[PDB]
Amino acid sequence: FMVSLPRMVYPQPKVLTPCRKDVLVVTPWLAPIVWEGTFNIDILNEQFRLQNTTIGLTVFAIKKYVAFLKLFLETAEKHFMVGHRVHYYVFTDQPAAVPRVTLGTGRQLSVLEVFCERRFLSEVDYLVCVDVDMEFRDHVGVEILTPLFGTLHPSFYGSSREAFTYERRPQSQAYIPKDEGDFYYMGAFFGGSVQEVQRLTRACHQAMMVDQANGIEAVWHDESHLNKYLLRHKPTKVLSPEYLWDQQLLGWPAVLRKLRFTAVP
Ligand SMILES: OC[C@H]1O[C@@H](O[C@H]2[C@H](O)[C@@H](O)[C@@H](O)O[C@@H]2CO)[C@H](O)[C@@H](O)[C@H]1O
Ligand SMILES: [Cl-]
Ligand SMILES: [Hg+2]
Ligand SMILES: [Hg+2]
Ligand SMILES: [Hg+2]
Ligand SMILES: [Hg+2]
Ligand SMILES: [Hg+2]
Repeated sequence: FMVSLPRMVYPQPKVLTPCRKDVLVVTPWLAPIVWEGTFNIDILNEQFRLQNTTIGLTVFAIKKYVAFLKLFLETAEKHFMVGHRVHYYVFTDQPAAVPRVTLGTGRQLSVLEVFCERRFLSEVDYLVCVDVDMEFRDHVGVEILTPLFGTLHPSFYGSSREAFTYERRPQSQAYIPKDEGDFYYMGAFFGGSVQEVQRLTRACHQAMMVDQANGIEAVWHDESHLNKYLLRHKPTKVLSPEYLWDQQLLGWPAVLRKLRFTAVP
């Protein structure tokens, strides 16, 4: 049951005026591709707040990677789902090394040493899975929430499918031939409902175990399998490279109005 939105004043959408004329904003299976300018964050914030949405953000910080936690968490506090309920899950081998970061109200952090994944189902509505050696530089909000989403890898968004670095050996479960494929998604940023995210990770785990039993390891490991999964189970939203960038390596192209989540130099 979705409650009614309140009266809101905002620019009327124009039917005969395309959103963005420089990029594809919807996939062939009718999934929005999220770019700046395609969404009114005020309307979306209302919709999700009225649902008392809770977002779980998971990160794995092992060994030297624990050093990236402070900047990651501090910037997430400034740009990630601000205004909504957020639960951070930090999986690490050094629980005592997790920095004490000051959190805004309605936000919490759980340190799990490497639990019952069934806990996710009762604690959050959506799960966002990212790499820790990153920092938020701009808004990353509810516009990304949907049953299942993948993010366009910043190095291949303009590449043809034959150039995608998919696993090309038919002996692997992550195999994708040259005439197949929509996009090349990066394994560093994906998510969706708890149910869909667990289905994806469960599928990846089983496929990788099958490859190991067969004596093969996909070219890009988990990412190869992520791409195979998203090819056969189309994501309900696709995030543009605005959500996963590396300015040192790729600069700042005009097509990117905002650089929201970037690699740390
Ligand atoms: O091809 C998948 C891997 O891409 C790596 O990024 C590379 C990119 O592939 C290459 O074409 C060039 O742009 O340099 C990039 C940075 O080394 C990722 O680092 C790796 O995780 C895979 O996604
Ligand atoms: Cl992840
Ligand atoms: Hg628009
Ligand atoms: Hg369990
Ligand atoms: Hg996750
Ligand atoms: Hg996996
Ligand atoms: Hg995966």
